[PDB]
Amino acid sequence: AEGVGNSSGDWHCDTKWMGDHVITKSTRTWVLPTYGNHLYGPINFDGTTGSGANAAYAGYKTPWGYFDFNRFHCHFSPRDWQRLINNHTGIRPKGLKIKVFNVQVKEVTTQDSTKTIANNLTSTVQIFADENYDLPYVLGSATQGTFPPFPNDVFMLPQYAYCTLQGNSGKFVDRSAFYCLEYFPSQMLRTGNNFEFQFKFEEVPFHSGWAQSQSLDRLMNPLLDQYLIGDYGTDASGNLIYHRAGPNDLNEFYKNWAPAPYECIQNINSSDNTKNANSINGSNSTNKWGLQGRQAWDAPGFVQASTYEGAAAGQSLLNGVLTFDKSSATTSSPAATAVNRTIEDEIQGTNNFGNARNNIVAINQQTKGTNPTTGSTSQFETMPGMVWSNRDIYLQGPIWAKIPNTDGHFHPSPRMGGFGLKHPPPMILIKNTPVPADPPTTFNPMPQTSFITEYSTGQVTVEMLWEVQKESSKRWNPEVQFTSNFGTSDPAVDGIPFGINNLGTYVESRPIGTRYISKHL
Amino acid sequence: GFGLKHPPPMILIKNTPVPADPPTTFNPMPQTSFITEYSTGQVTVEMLWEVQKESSKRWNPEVQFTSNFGTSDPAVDGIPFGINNLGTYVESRPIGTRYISKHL
Amino acid sequence: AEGVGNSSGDWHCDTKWMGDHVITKSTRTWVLPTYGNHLYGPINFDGTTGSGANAAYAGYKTPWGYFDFNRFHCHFSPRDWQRLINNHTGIRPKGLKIKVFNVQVKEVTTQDSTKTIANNLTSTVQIFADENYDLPYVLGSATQGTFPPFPNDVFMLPQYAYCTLQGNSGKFVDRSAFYCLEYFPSQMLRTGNNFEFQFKFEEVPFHSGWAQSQSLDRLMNPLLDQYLIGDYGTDASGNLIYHRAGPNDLNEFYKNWAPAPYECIQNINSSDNTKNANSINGSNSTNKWGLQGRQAWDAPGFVQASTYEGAAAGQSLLNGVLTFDKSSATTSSPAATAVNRTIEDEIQGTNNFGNARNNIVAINQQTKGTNPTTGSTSQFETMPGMVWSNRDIYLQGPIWAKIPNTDGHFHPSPRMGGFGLKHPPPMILIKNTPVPADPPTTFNPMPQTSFITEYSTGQVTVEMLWEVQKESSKRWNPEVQFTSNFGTSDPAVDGIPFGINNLGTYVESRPIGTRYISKHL
Amino acid sequence: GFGLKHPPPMILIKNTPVPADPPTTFNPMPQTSFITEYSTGQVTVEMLWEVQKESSKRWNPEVQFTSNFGTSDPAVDGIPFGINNLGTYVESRPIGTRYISKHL
Repeated sequence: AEGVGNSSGDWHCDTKWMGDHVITKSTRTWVLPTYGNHLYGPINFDGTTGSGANAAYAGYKTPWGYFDFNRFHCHFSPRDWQRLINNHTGIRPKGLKIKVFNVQVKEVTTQDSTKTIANNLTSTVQIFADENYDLPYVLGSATQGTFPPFPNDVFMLPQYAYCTLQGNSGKFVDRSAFYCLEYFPSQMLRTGNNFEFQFKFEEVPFHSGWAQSQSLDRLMNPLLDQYLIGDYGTDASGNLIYHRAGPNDLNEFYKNWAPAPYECIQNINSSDNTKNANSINGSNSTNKWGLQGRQAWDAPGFVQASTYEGAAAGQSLLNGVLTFDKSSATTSSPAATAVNRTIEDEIQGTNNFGNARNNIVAINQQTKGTNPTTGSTSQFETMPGMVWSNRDIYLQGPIWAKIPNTDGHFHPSPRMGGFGLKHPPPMILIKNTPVPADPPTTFNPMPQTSFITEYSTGQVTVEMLWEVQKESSKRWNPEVQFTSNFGTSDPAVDGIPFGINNLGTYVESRPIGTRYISKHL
Repeated sequence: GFGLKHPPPMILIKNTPVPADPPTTFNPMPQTSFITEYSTGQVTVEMLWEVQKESSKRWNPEVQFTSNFGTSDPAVDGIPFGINNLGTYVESRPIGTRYISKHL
Repeated sequence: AEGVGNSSGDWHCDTKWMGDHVITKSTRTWVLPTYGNHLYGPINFDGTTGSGANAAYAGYKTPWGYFDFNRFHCHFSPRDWQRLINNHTGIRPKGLKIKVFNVQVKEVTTQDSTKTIANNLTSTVQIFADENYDLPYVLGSATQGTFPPFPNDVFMLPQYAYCTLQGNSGKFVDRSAFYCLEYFPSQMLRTGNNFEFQFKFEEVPFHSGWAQSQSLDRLMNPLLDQYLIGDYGTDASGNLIYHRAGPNDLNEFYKNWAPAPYECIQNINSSDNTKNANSINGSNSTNKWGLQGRQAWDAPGFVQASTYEGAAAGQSLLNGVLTFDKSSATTSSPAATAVNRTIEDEIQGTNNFGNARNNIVAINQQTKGTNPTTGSTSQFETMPGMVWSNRDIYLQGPIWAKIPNTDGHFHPSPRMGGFGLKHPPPMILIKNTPVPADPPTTFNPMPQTSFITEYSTGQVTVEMLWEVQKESSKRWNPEVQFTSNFGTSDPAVDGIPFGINNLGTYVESRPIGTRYISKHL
Repeated sequence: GFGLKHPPPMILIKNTPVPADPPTTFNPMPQTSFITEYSTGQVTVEMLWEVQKESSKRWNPEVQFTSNFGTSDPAVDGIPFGINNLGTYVESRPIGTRYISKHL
């Protein structure tokens, strides 16, 4: 609204702990290139070559671009995260505000000698938030493009594309869709204008932030013995023999609850070289689920315990655990020293080890002459009276995901992590309006393909409102908490962990989960 | 369809018995001889339905249910979804409810 | 509503002349058979045999039946009609009421020895009037089935069928329609019930009931001569010569208005045998208009003067004039003595004789050496500044017709006669509900085809409200009027004209038009 | 379409001339030398339409406009009624307004 000289907004970054709720606020700077020369392309990859038939897709490209702010480390700093996870046992989102301002548009002029960048005063950007969820929602796929961890750096908004249904060999069909984005109302921003937006989340259950100090197989008073009786075998004559379950053997007890379902996942030992087999194929050893005549990876799949206390060090599941990069990088095949590989030991109480494959069930019907025989099961799914714990929310992982709109869903939670939502925060799209190059003198009915090269930039702020649970636990001895144990670091090379290294990049040392507090089942 | 805890109740009907002429003297047994009869009448049913009308912004036109049959001889089959030659009513092809594309 | 003993209505027949408006009222008795055993058939006739390819049709039959009250002689009597057309110069409908009552249902029982008819007390008829014009409207086709002229006789309601679009050889196509009539709300009538209905017409122009005593070619003061000048030819040198139109020749005058358009119609002399050619073919000599690859008769077509004063007696157009029967009869090819053949002499002022073919127009462009040449035209259509008069409404002809619902129409009036209407009186349908015969003991999922034979009967009354114009004309000498000139009649044979003959039939002697009053252009 | 006595008026636009540097001394002739320029901007149009919704009691299903194209290669034509490979917008087939059967 206000003229060129006045500023349309000011920097705000703070986190204040008010009580049962906390408010985080942050501001960053972005840059928006002009994508595709203002053209919608179709895109496809047929399964004829390269990866294979399972990789086929079909969809469109768009000149528009969008903000993806969904990860935790956008809204917290390694210190403030620590402050959260040691004291507080749960968190859920409440509402959020988002504002973009101080837009300015610049124009590039190439002489082939050098490039010239001259600030254009009159030109606009188009921005709108989609309330009705009419566009395909591409957030929640854990793609790159999210805000940088560290507030100083400048990031580049990603292009917006989507995948529709496909026939064989990646061709369109009747059900296929095409979404013209200019058909949506928007708001044109010129320097001196600002875009404000408001949202409030639906009610969701607190994420459990406590590690658990008991197990299911021991829920019992170890000094006593049950009043239920159980069958210890048969006599040599065929009579039935009874036995009572005492403290001498605690595996006999009849028990009320059962552990989680599972699907056997192959195990792999990251640190210890001598455990793994030689030259296993990652693609052929992975659990898959097929759909529509083709089959895609199932990963991570339903959560399983990576390792249990007492197991060999470095034990882990194959593609069953999330993995992150020390710092944002485009490398396709990073080295092992550049990756943070999470492990789940906090759920080992309820959830079985992934590859254990212990469960046993009876495969035949006894009678005179035939002995009862049992066998292990490679997959064991849900039945009444089971309990399980969801995967943890890492500092580096996604905040939420959009529950697909379908007839039915079973205990919706994202298998990667976070809060499943019916209505998630809407997706905010932006583009910079086209400015045509000088037209010819005479009338040409064709459309105009020649444009002035330009890009935009500005600031964006995001304000989150979080709701936390503070607890009182009466255990006597001190709990474990998250602390920084690194011995020393040379500023000539790596700098401080969780701090800018020598070359100016920001590095995230080690992954951080939320369960450090022991709480009994 | 719709699973229901309490569905519409089940409505039962019968036509009361009319006994045939009894014997003169008292017989304690029950009476098995009846007058043959049947009943008839009309019944009406009034349903109230709740629907959702939508707004989808896709650009290109959706598929919809249309009648493509080329031609029909009234000497044999009559019009599809219409009474054929012999007076029977014929339902040509099955009809589902999902013709509108909506993204996941 | 009331019980069996009381009567549901009483007889009303009267005509009262109140003023500028008149009210007619009448009551008749009907009988409704059970059609088609309560079944919808399809019906078609392919053009392979018999008449030819032009006769093909496709449609459905229905158990329903309907009242057609549209003709004039239902609502008037030959006396009351006379009273109308001599005094009054115009009439239009205003509104109407219709009521049906005293229904009673009877059942036939055949022993093969004899038939037994026993009154059923409990059974109903279904009747509804269609407001929204959803059904095909089959009135206005001048089909039989209308109420009898004479109130004593009992008539039989016609079955209801309709014709949809057709492919080649009389087959259905995509656009074809099927109308289930039970899908309409109705009213069940049992003895002691009555059905009442109310309607009011749209505004329409009075029908002109006057014959015209002038002509177009003489609109002029015969004693004078015009101040306009006109070209009488050219000199021998090529100069132009002028002439003024005087009383000596009145065909020269420049004139403001022009007579009606026409299409040449073949002439035929009904009474005089010696005029007509031998063995002409009626089908091949008739004007036709083709549609949808086939061609149907155009008759009567736009009105033309049957004969003009001075022409030979018995002169008439071929299929250009309506024709009626002395009495209702089913004969396919009646004798000439049984038919009333109307003639149009009252319009001879504006409308040209049908077969005259007088008009002349110039076919070439003159110059030195070439003489101007002209030729007669066999068809001459509308141009600005024309006047014409519509066909007369006979006592025996239809009252109204429904203007088809289309983008455009030119001066809608029915070519047969009467009042064109956007919304005509709705069509009233009735059927007698089915009563099933004794079912089998065990359950059969099939539908039940076995019914009890029955028919219904009762009375129906119709009350019309008409609006008339009474006039004042100052001509001195007495006008012609409609009078009964028949010399004598033997009651042993024909009885009185317009009265029941020997055998009990009602006979309508001669056709009666509405234009007996002379009124100048 | 719709014939009109008074149609929507015709909206005209031009960009005013800016003269190039004049000579020093006075020249009574008019000035033919101008600065080359062009203009651009946005325009919006808001229409208000009046429609008729109907009730027809025919039993069997009507024909309606649906998209029957079997398949399309995004490498060439893209989706019908959608941008093809090269960025142009293509209108597949003509569309009239009469799909509803209604008796004369």
